[PDB]
Amino acid sequence: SIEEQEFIGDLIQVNPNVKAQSILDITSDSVFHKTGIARGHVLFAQANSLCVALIKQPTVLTHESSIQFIEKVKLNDTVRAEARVVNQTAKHYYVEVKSYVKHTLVFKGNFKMFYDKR
Amino acid sequence: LKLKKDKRREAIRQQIDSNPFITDHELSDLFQVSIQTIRLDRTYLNIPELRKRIKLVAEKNYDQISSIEEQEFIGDLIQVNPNVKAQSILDITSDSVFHKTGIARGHVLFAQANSLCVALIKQPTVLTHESSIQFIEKVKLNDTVRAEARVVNQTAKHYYVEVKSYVKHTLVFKGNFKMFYDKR
Amino acid sequence: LKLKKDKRREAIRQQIDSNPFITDHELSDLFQVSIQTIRLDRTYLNIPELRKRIKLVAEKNYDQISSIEEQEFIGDLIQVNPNVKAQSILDITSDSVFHKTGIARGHVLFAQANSLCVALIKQPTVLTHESSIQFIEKVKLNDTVRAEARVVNQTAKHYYVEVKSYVKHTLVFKGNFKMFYDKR
Amino acid sequence: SIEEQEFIGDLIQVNPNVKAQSILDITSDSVFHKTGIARGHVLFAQANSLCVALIKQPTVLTHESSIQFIEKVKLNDTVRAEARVVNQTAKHYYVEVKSYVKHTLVFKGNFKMFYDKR
Ligand SMILES: [Cl-]
Ligand SMILES: [Cl-]
Ligand SMILES: [Cl-]
Ligand SMILES: [Cl-]
Ligand SMILES: [Cl-]
Ligand SMILES: [Cl-]
Ligand SMILES: [Cl-]
Ligand SMILES: [Cl-]
Ligand SMILES: [Cl-]
Ligand SMILES: [Cl-]
Ligand SMILES: [Cl-]
Ligand SMILES: [Cl-]
Ligand SMILES: [Cl-]
Ligand SMILES: [Cl-]
Ligand SMILES: [Cl-]
Ligand SMILES: [Cl-]
Ligand SMILES: [Cl-]
Ligand SMILES: [Cl-]
Repeated sequence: SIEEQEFIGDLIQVNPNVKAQSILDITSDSVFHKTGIARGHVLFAQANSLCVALIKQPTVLTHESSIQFIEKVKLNDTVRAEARVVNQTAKHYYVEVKSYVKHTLVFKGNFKMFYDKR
Repeated sequence: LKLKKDKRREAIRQQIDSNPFITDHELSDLFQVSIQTIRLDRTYLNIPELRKRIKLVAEKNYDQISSIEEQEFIGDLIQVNPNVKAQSILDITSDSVFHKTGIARGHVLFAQANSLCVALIKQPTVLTHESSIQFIEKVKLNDTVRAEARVVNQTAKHYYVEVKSYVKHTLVFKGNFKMFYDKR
Repeated sequence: LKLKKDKRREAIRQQIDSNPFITDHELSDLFQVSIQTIRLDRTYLNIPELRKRIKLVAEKNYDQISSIEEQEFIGDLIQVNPNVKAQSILDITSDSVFHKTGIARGHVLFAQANSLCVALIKQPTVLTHESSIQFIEKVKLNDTVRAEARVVNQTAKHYYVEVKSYVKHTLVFKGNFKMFYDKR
Repeated sequence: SIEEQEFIGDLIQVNPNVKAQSILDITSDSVFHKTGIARGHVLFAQANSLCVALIKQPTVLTHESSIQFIEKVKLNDTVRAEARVVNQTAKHYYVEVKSYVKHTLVFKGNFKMFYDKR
């Protein structure tokens, strides 16, 4: 169940502290059974868990985010999430994630992530 | 001076009929008896513990909705008026938090909020198009987050939903949701 | 793009079934149509104006209680769970206020609060023994004060009730009530 | 109806700005019909409207009050309320009211009244 998972998807390319990509197969757990359509929060968890993974800081907490679910994702798609750090301050990393199915943008998020060295 | 047993028990049944989510502790303070007394009173009355009562209230709610089912729904659906407003609670357990700090991961609260909005809308097809969210306070291991969803606009193609999430009385999460829908 | 008439009307009926106290203005903002449209929709649906809907909801409530009757009750009793919690609203009119300032007299809000506590408790005999009250903000001509009463303790002889009163979302009045009761 | 009345009872003695007494007959409007017992708020309105009456200030607003309903008042009683000013500051008058039926105390209130010269 999505809320009980740490990192969602498989990491396939990572450049620590800079950018990363993960892939996620869309199985029947991730969709509504009558339509076959992925649940927004599965794609969100992939994007947000990717940001947390790539940021090399002891603690990383999501402060804010804006997301668009641009296309319907379907049972049996593979969603490639591509994350990159746009800016970094003393307190935040600003991270953009664009997720694809083959070559069509299906999801875009902006993440404002808090961090600290504890 | 304190209530006779039979009067106290009638009064417990009434409290619970009116607020199923009232705790043993709160009942205890209400009647100025021990938690033990409240527990023994529940046993006599066949009133299940709080967590069982929540799952029972929620079962009734899953029948009122259509966009999502119990198996997929994140948290327990405690209150629903389809197309108008809804609430859920989510107990935050060890799998939802970082090991060192005990803080809930970002996607946990979003997952509660998004499924609440999906559940809220009773149309053949429903899905989130856009969302905007803020994490207002750290949520912690063993907290219960109560999410409140309400419809604020409805167009031909979208429901705009506003979500506020609480731990006790503190606001911890806030989100706007643009819900796409279609009757086909 | 906006809802077809028949869809809008279904959606109005649902909004009102779920919150009888929703205003034409609020319905208007919800569906992004004019107040005129909402009014004409109510007429088509035979939904009475807000104030009529309040008196109707309240009639049902007077049957649930026993300590007080409609004729004596100050305000309209909008929500009641006997021995647990209740709410009323009171429209503040010219007779309740000073001429120069338009401020509600002290005893008006106390009168709403006291009858709410009396109404709340469902015992043969009920009366206030003690009360402690604060007037937190000036209440004004043509405001609606919403009073919220809840039971916080029950002994063999008393219900302790806590009252909070609001104008929109501002707290304006606060009171503790020690209610005597007896079953004879 | 009590909330639609300005001054409750008849004034029978007044010493402006200092102390006053009023009497109130308890008719069937002021009681619950099944018990015959006066409503707390009728006695409160008598006490509080008496304070407001006796204070000689352009505006007088009740800020706080503590009251005790010491005896049951009954249909056909006359309640004599006796009010007096205990203290006065630049912003408040502190007023005590004790109300009687014949010679038995049936009600006691303390009132903290705000005032201003507008
Ligand atoms: Cl780096
Ligand atoms: Cl979704
Ligand atoms: Cl930067
Ligand atoms: Cl793109
Ligand atoms: Cl008893
Ligand atoms: Cl409990
Ligand atoms: Cl005990
Ligand atoms: Cl439990
Ligand atoms: Cl908690
Ligand atoms: Cl439509
Ligand atoms: Cl209205
Ligand atoms: Cl219009
Ligand atoms: Cl109206
Ligand atoms: Cl108002
Ligand atoms: Cl003087
Ligand atoms: Cl009373
Ligand atoms: Cl003085
Ligand atoms: Cl005395």
